[PDB]
Amino acid sequence: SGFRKMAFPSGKVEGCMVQVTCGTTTLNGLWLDDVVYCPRHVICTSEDMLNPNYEDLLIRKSNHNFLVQAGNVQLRVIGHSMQNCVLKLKVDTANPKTPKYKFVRIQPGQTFSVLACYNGSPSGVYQCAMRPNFTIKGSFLNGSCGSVGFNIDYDCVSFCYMHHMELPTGVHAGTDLEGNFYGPFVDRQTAQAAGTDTTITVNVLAWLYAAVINGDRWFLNRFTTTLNDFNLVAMKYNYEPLTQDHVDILGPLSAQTGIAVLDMCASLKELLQNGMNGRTILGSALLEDEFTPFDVVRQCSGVTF
Amino acid sequence: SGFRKMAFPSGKVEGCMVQVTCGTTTLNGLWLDDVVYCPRHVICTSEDMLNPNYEDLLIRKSNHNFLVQAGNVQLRVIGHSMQNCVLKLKVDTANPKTPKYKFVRIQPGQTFSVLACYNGSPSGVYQCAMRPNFTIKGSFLNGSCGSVGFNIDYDCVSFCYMHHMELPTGVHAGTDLEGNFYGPFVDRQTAQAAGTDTTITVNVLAWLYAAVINGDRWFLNRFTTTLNDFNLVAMKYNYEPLTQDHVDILGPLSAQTGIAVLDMCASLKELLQNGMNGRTILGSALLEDEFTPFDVVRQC
Ligand SMILES: N#Cc1cc(Cl)cc(CC(=O)Nc2cncc3ccccc23)c1
Ligand SMILES: [Cl-]
Repeated sequence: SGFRKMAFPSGKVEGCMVQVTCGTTTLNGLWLDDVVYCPRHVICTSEDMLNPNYEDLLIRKSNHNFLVQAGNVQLRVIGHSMQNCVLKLKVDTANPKTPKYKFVRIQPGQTFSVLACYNGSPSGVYQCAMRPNFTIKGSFLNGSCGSVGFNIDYDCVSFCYMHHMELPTGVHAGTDLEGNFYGPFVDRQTAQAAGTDTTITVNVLAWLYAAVINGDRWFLNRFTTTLNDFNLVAMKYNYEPLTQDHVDILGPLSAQTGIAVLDMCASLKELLQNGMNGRTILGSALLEDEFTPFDVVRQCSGVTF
Repeated sequence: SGFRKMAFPSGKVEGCMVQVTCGTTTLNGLWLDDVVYCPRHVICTSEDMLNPNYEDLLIRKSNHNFLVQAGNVQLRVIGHSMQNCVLKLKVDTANPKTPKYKFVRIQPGQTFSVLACYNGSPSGVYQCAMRPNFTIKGSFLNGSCGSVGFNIDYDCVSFCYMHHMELPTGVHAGTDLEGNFYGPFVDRQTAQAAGTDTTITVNVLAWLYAAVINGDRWFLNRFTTTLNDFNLVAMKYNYEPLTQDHVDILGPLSAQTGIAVLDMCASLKELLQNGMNGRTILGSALLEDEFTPFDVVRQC
């Protein structure tokens, strides 16, 4: 029993965090094999960031301009290239702590753990989801750039996010490990705003199944709905459209609890139109959308890494 | 910006998790130097849990009765002793991944990260607080016994909790790393119930200061209160009595935001009276009590 926002054990990722310094800027890097990956804006000054020409700023740099530190050991940079918004520093030493890894690009609604770092030193781990507006509601201070997001699948660390910036609303923007930003964001000091956010419907339903598994059933009702009628209601409440793929992915949870996906949709429909009425679900007065159906199954089954 | 329930990086603790097997029972152990620490109920069977005699059950065991598995390597047990409710298995190999550590006993209201494990394999990490009723609202399934709670401060891992049991309400009970249970609990199948839980007042106040640091002030009011009047109102909402020690600990946050501790207490009193009226504080519709004043200063 118990339901917590649980992150993957960060250990395999901690052994990859390094500190990258270019001039006066100090951020984090991810050391995998003989390459250190970090945001390309590490080469920018505050004046350069206003209108950066990264090929021009990078051509002016040499290997010894990049100070890389793995704990208390300085790594020597022997090459440097740029792939989209990520700077790839070739180093002379291969990271002996390199885990089995893959670079994956996640879709909005997908969750991941973030290992927040400052000066190549991990300070905390938390779980979060890629919002439908492509931002993450993270917890980041200055120096956190280069901190990464990941999932652990068996023994393989799938790196899915690298932190680059904070938007004026306090939400965060970053890229996959190939340097492609999530969302309509650019790495420059300019007017960028997150779009209007929506609630991840499939995740709220998954969390409602986790509440039923934990003995919270007050919200269940005798009613069912059609997938189209639910989506007309969901669109009204800024909820993401629930697709047939979402209904299929919720199948194991539906079979485990005996509550059909469209039966759970009618509970959500009533919660949206009437509220919780002073009640909580899993100790929460809001409908939680940062647990995917797989997170619910993994946490309510006991999968280890 | 942003405020999240953040756990400590679990890496230093992951390198200590081992699997301990005694007969048919399999739970987790914490391998530090040449000692593996695990709940003493690993030696218990079916007709044992009701009224076990651990000295009697342990005297019947030998070193080779304990199978310890660190990853895919079986560790050889060369000694075994009991310290309160923890079984201490002396092993022939010192853990090369042993971090700088200390065993600390925490007080209710204090927070820590839990590295949930099954079969000596870490599956997840989460943050939580020692409730005023000495239980933890964890997320634990069968086989999680021996999973530990910890804090990391200045490269040192302070081990503060070892999971022992789940109470009938779904909350969890465990011990410090010296085997002393938190609360009036025992490692027996006897009728054990958690006492009435209360909200950690000092933590709600700390979280209200974190909201002011992140730019939220909607809940503040022109009022102040006396410490005694606040406690008379707090008791009516099942809130822990706020002590002068709590008021002192909130001093740095009070000075940073410019909001006196008893002024923030007046906002809490009002928030308890009115609720949030459709608003949220740090993305939450409830008053959060699992962030200590120290966590707020650390994260903000
Ligand atoms: N009688 C008795 C007795 C006494 C002790 Cl000290 C421990 C246990 C096992 C026990 O409750 N551990 C488990 C730990 N955490 C979550 C659990 C969720 C389902 C099932 C078991 C869980 C039973
Ligand atoms: Cl009220």
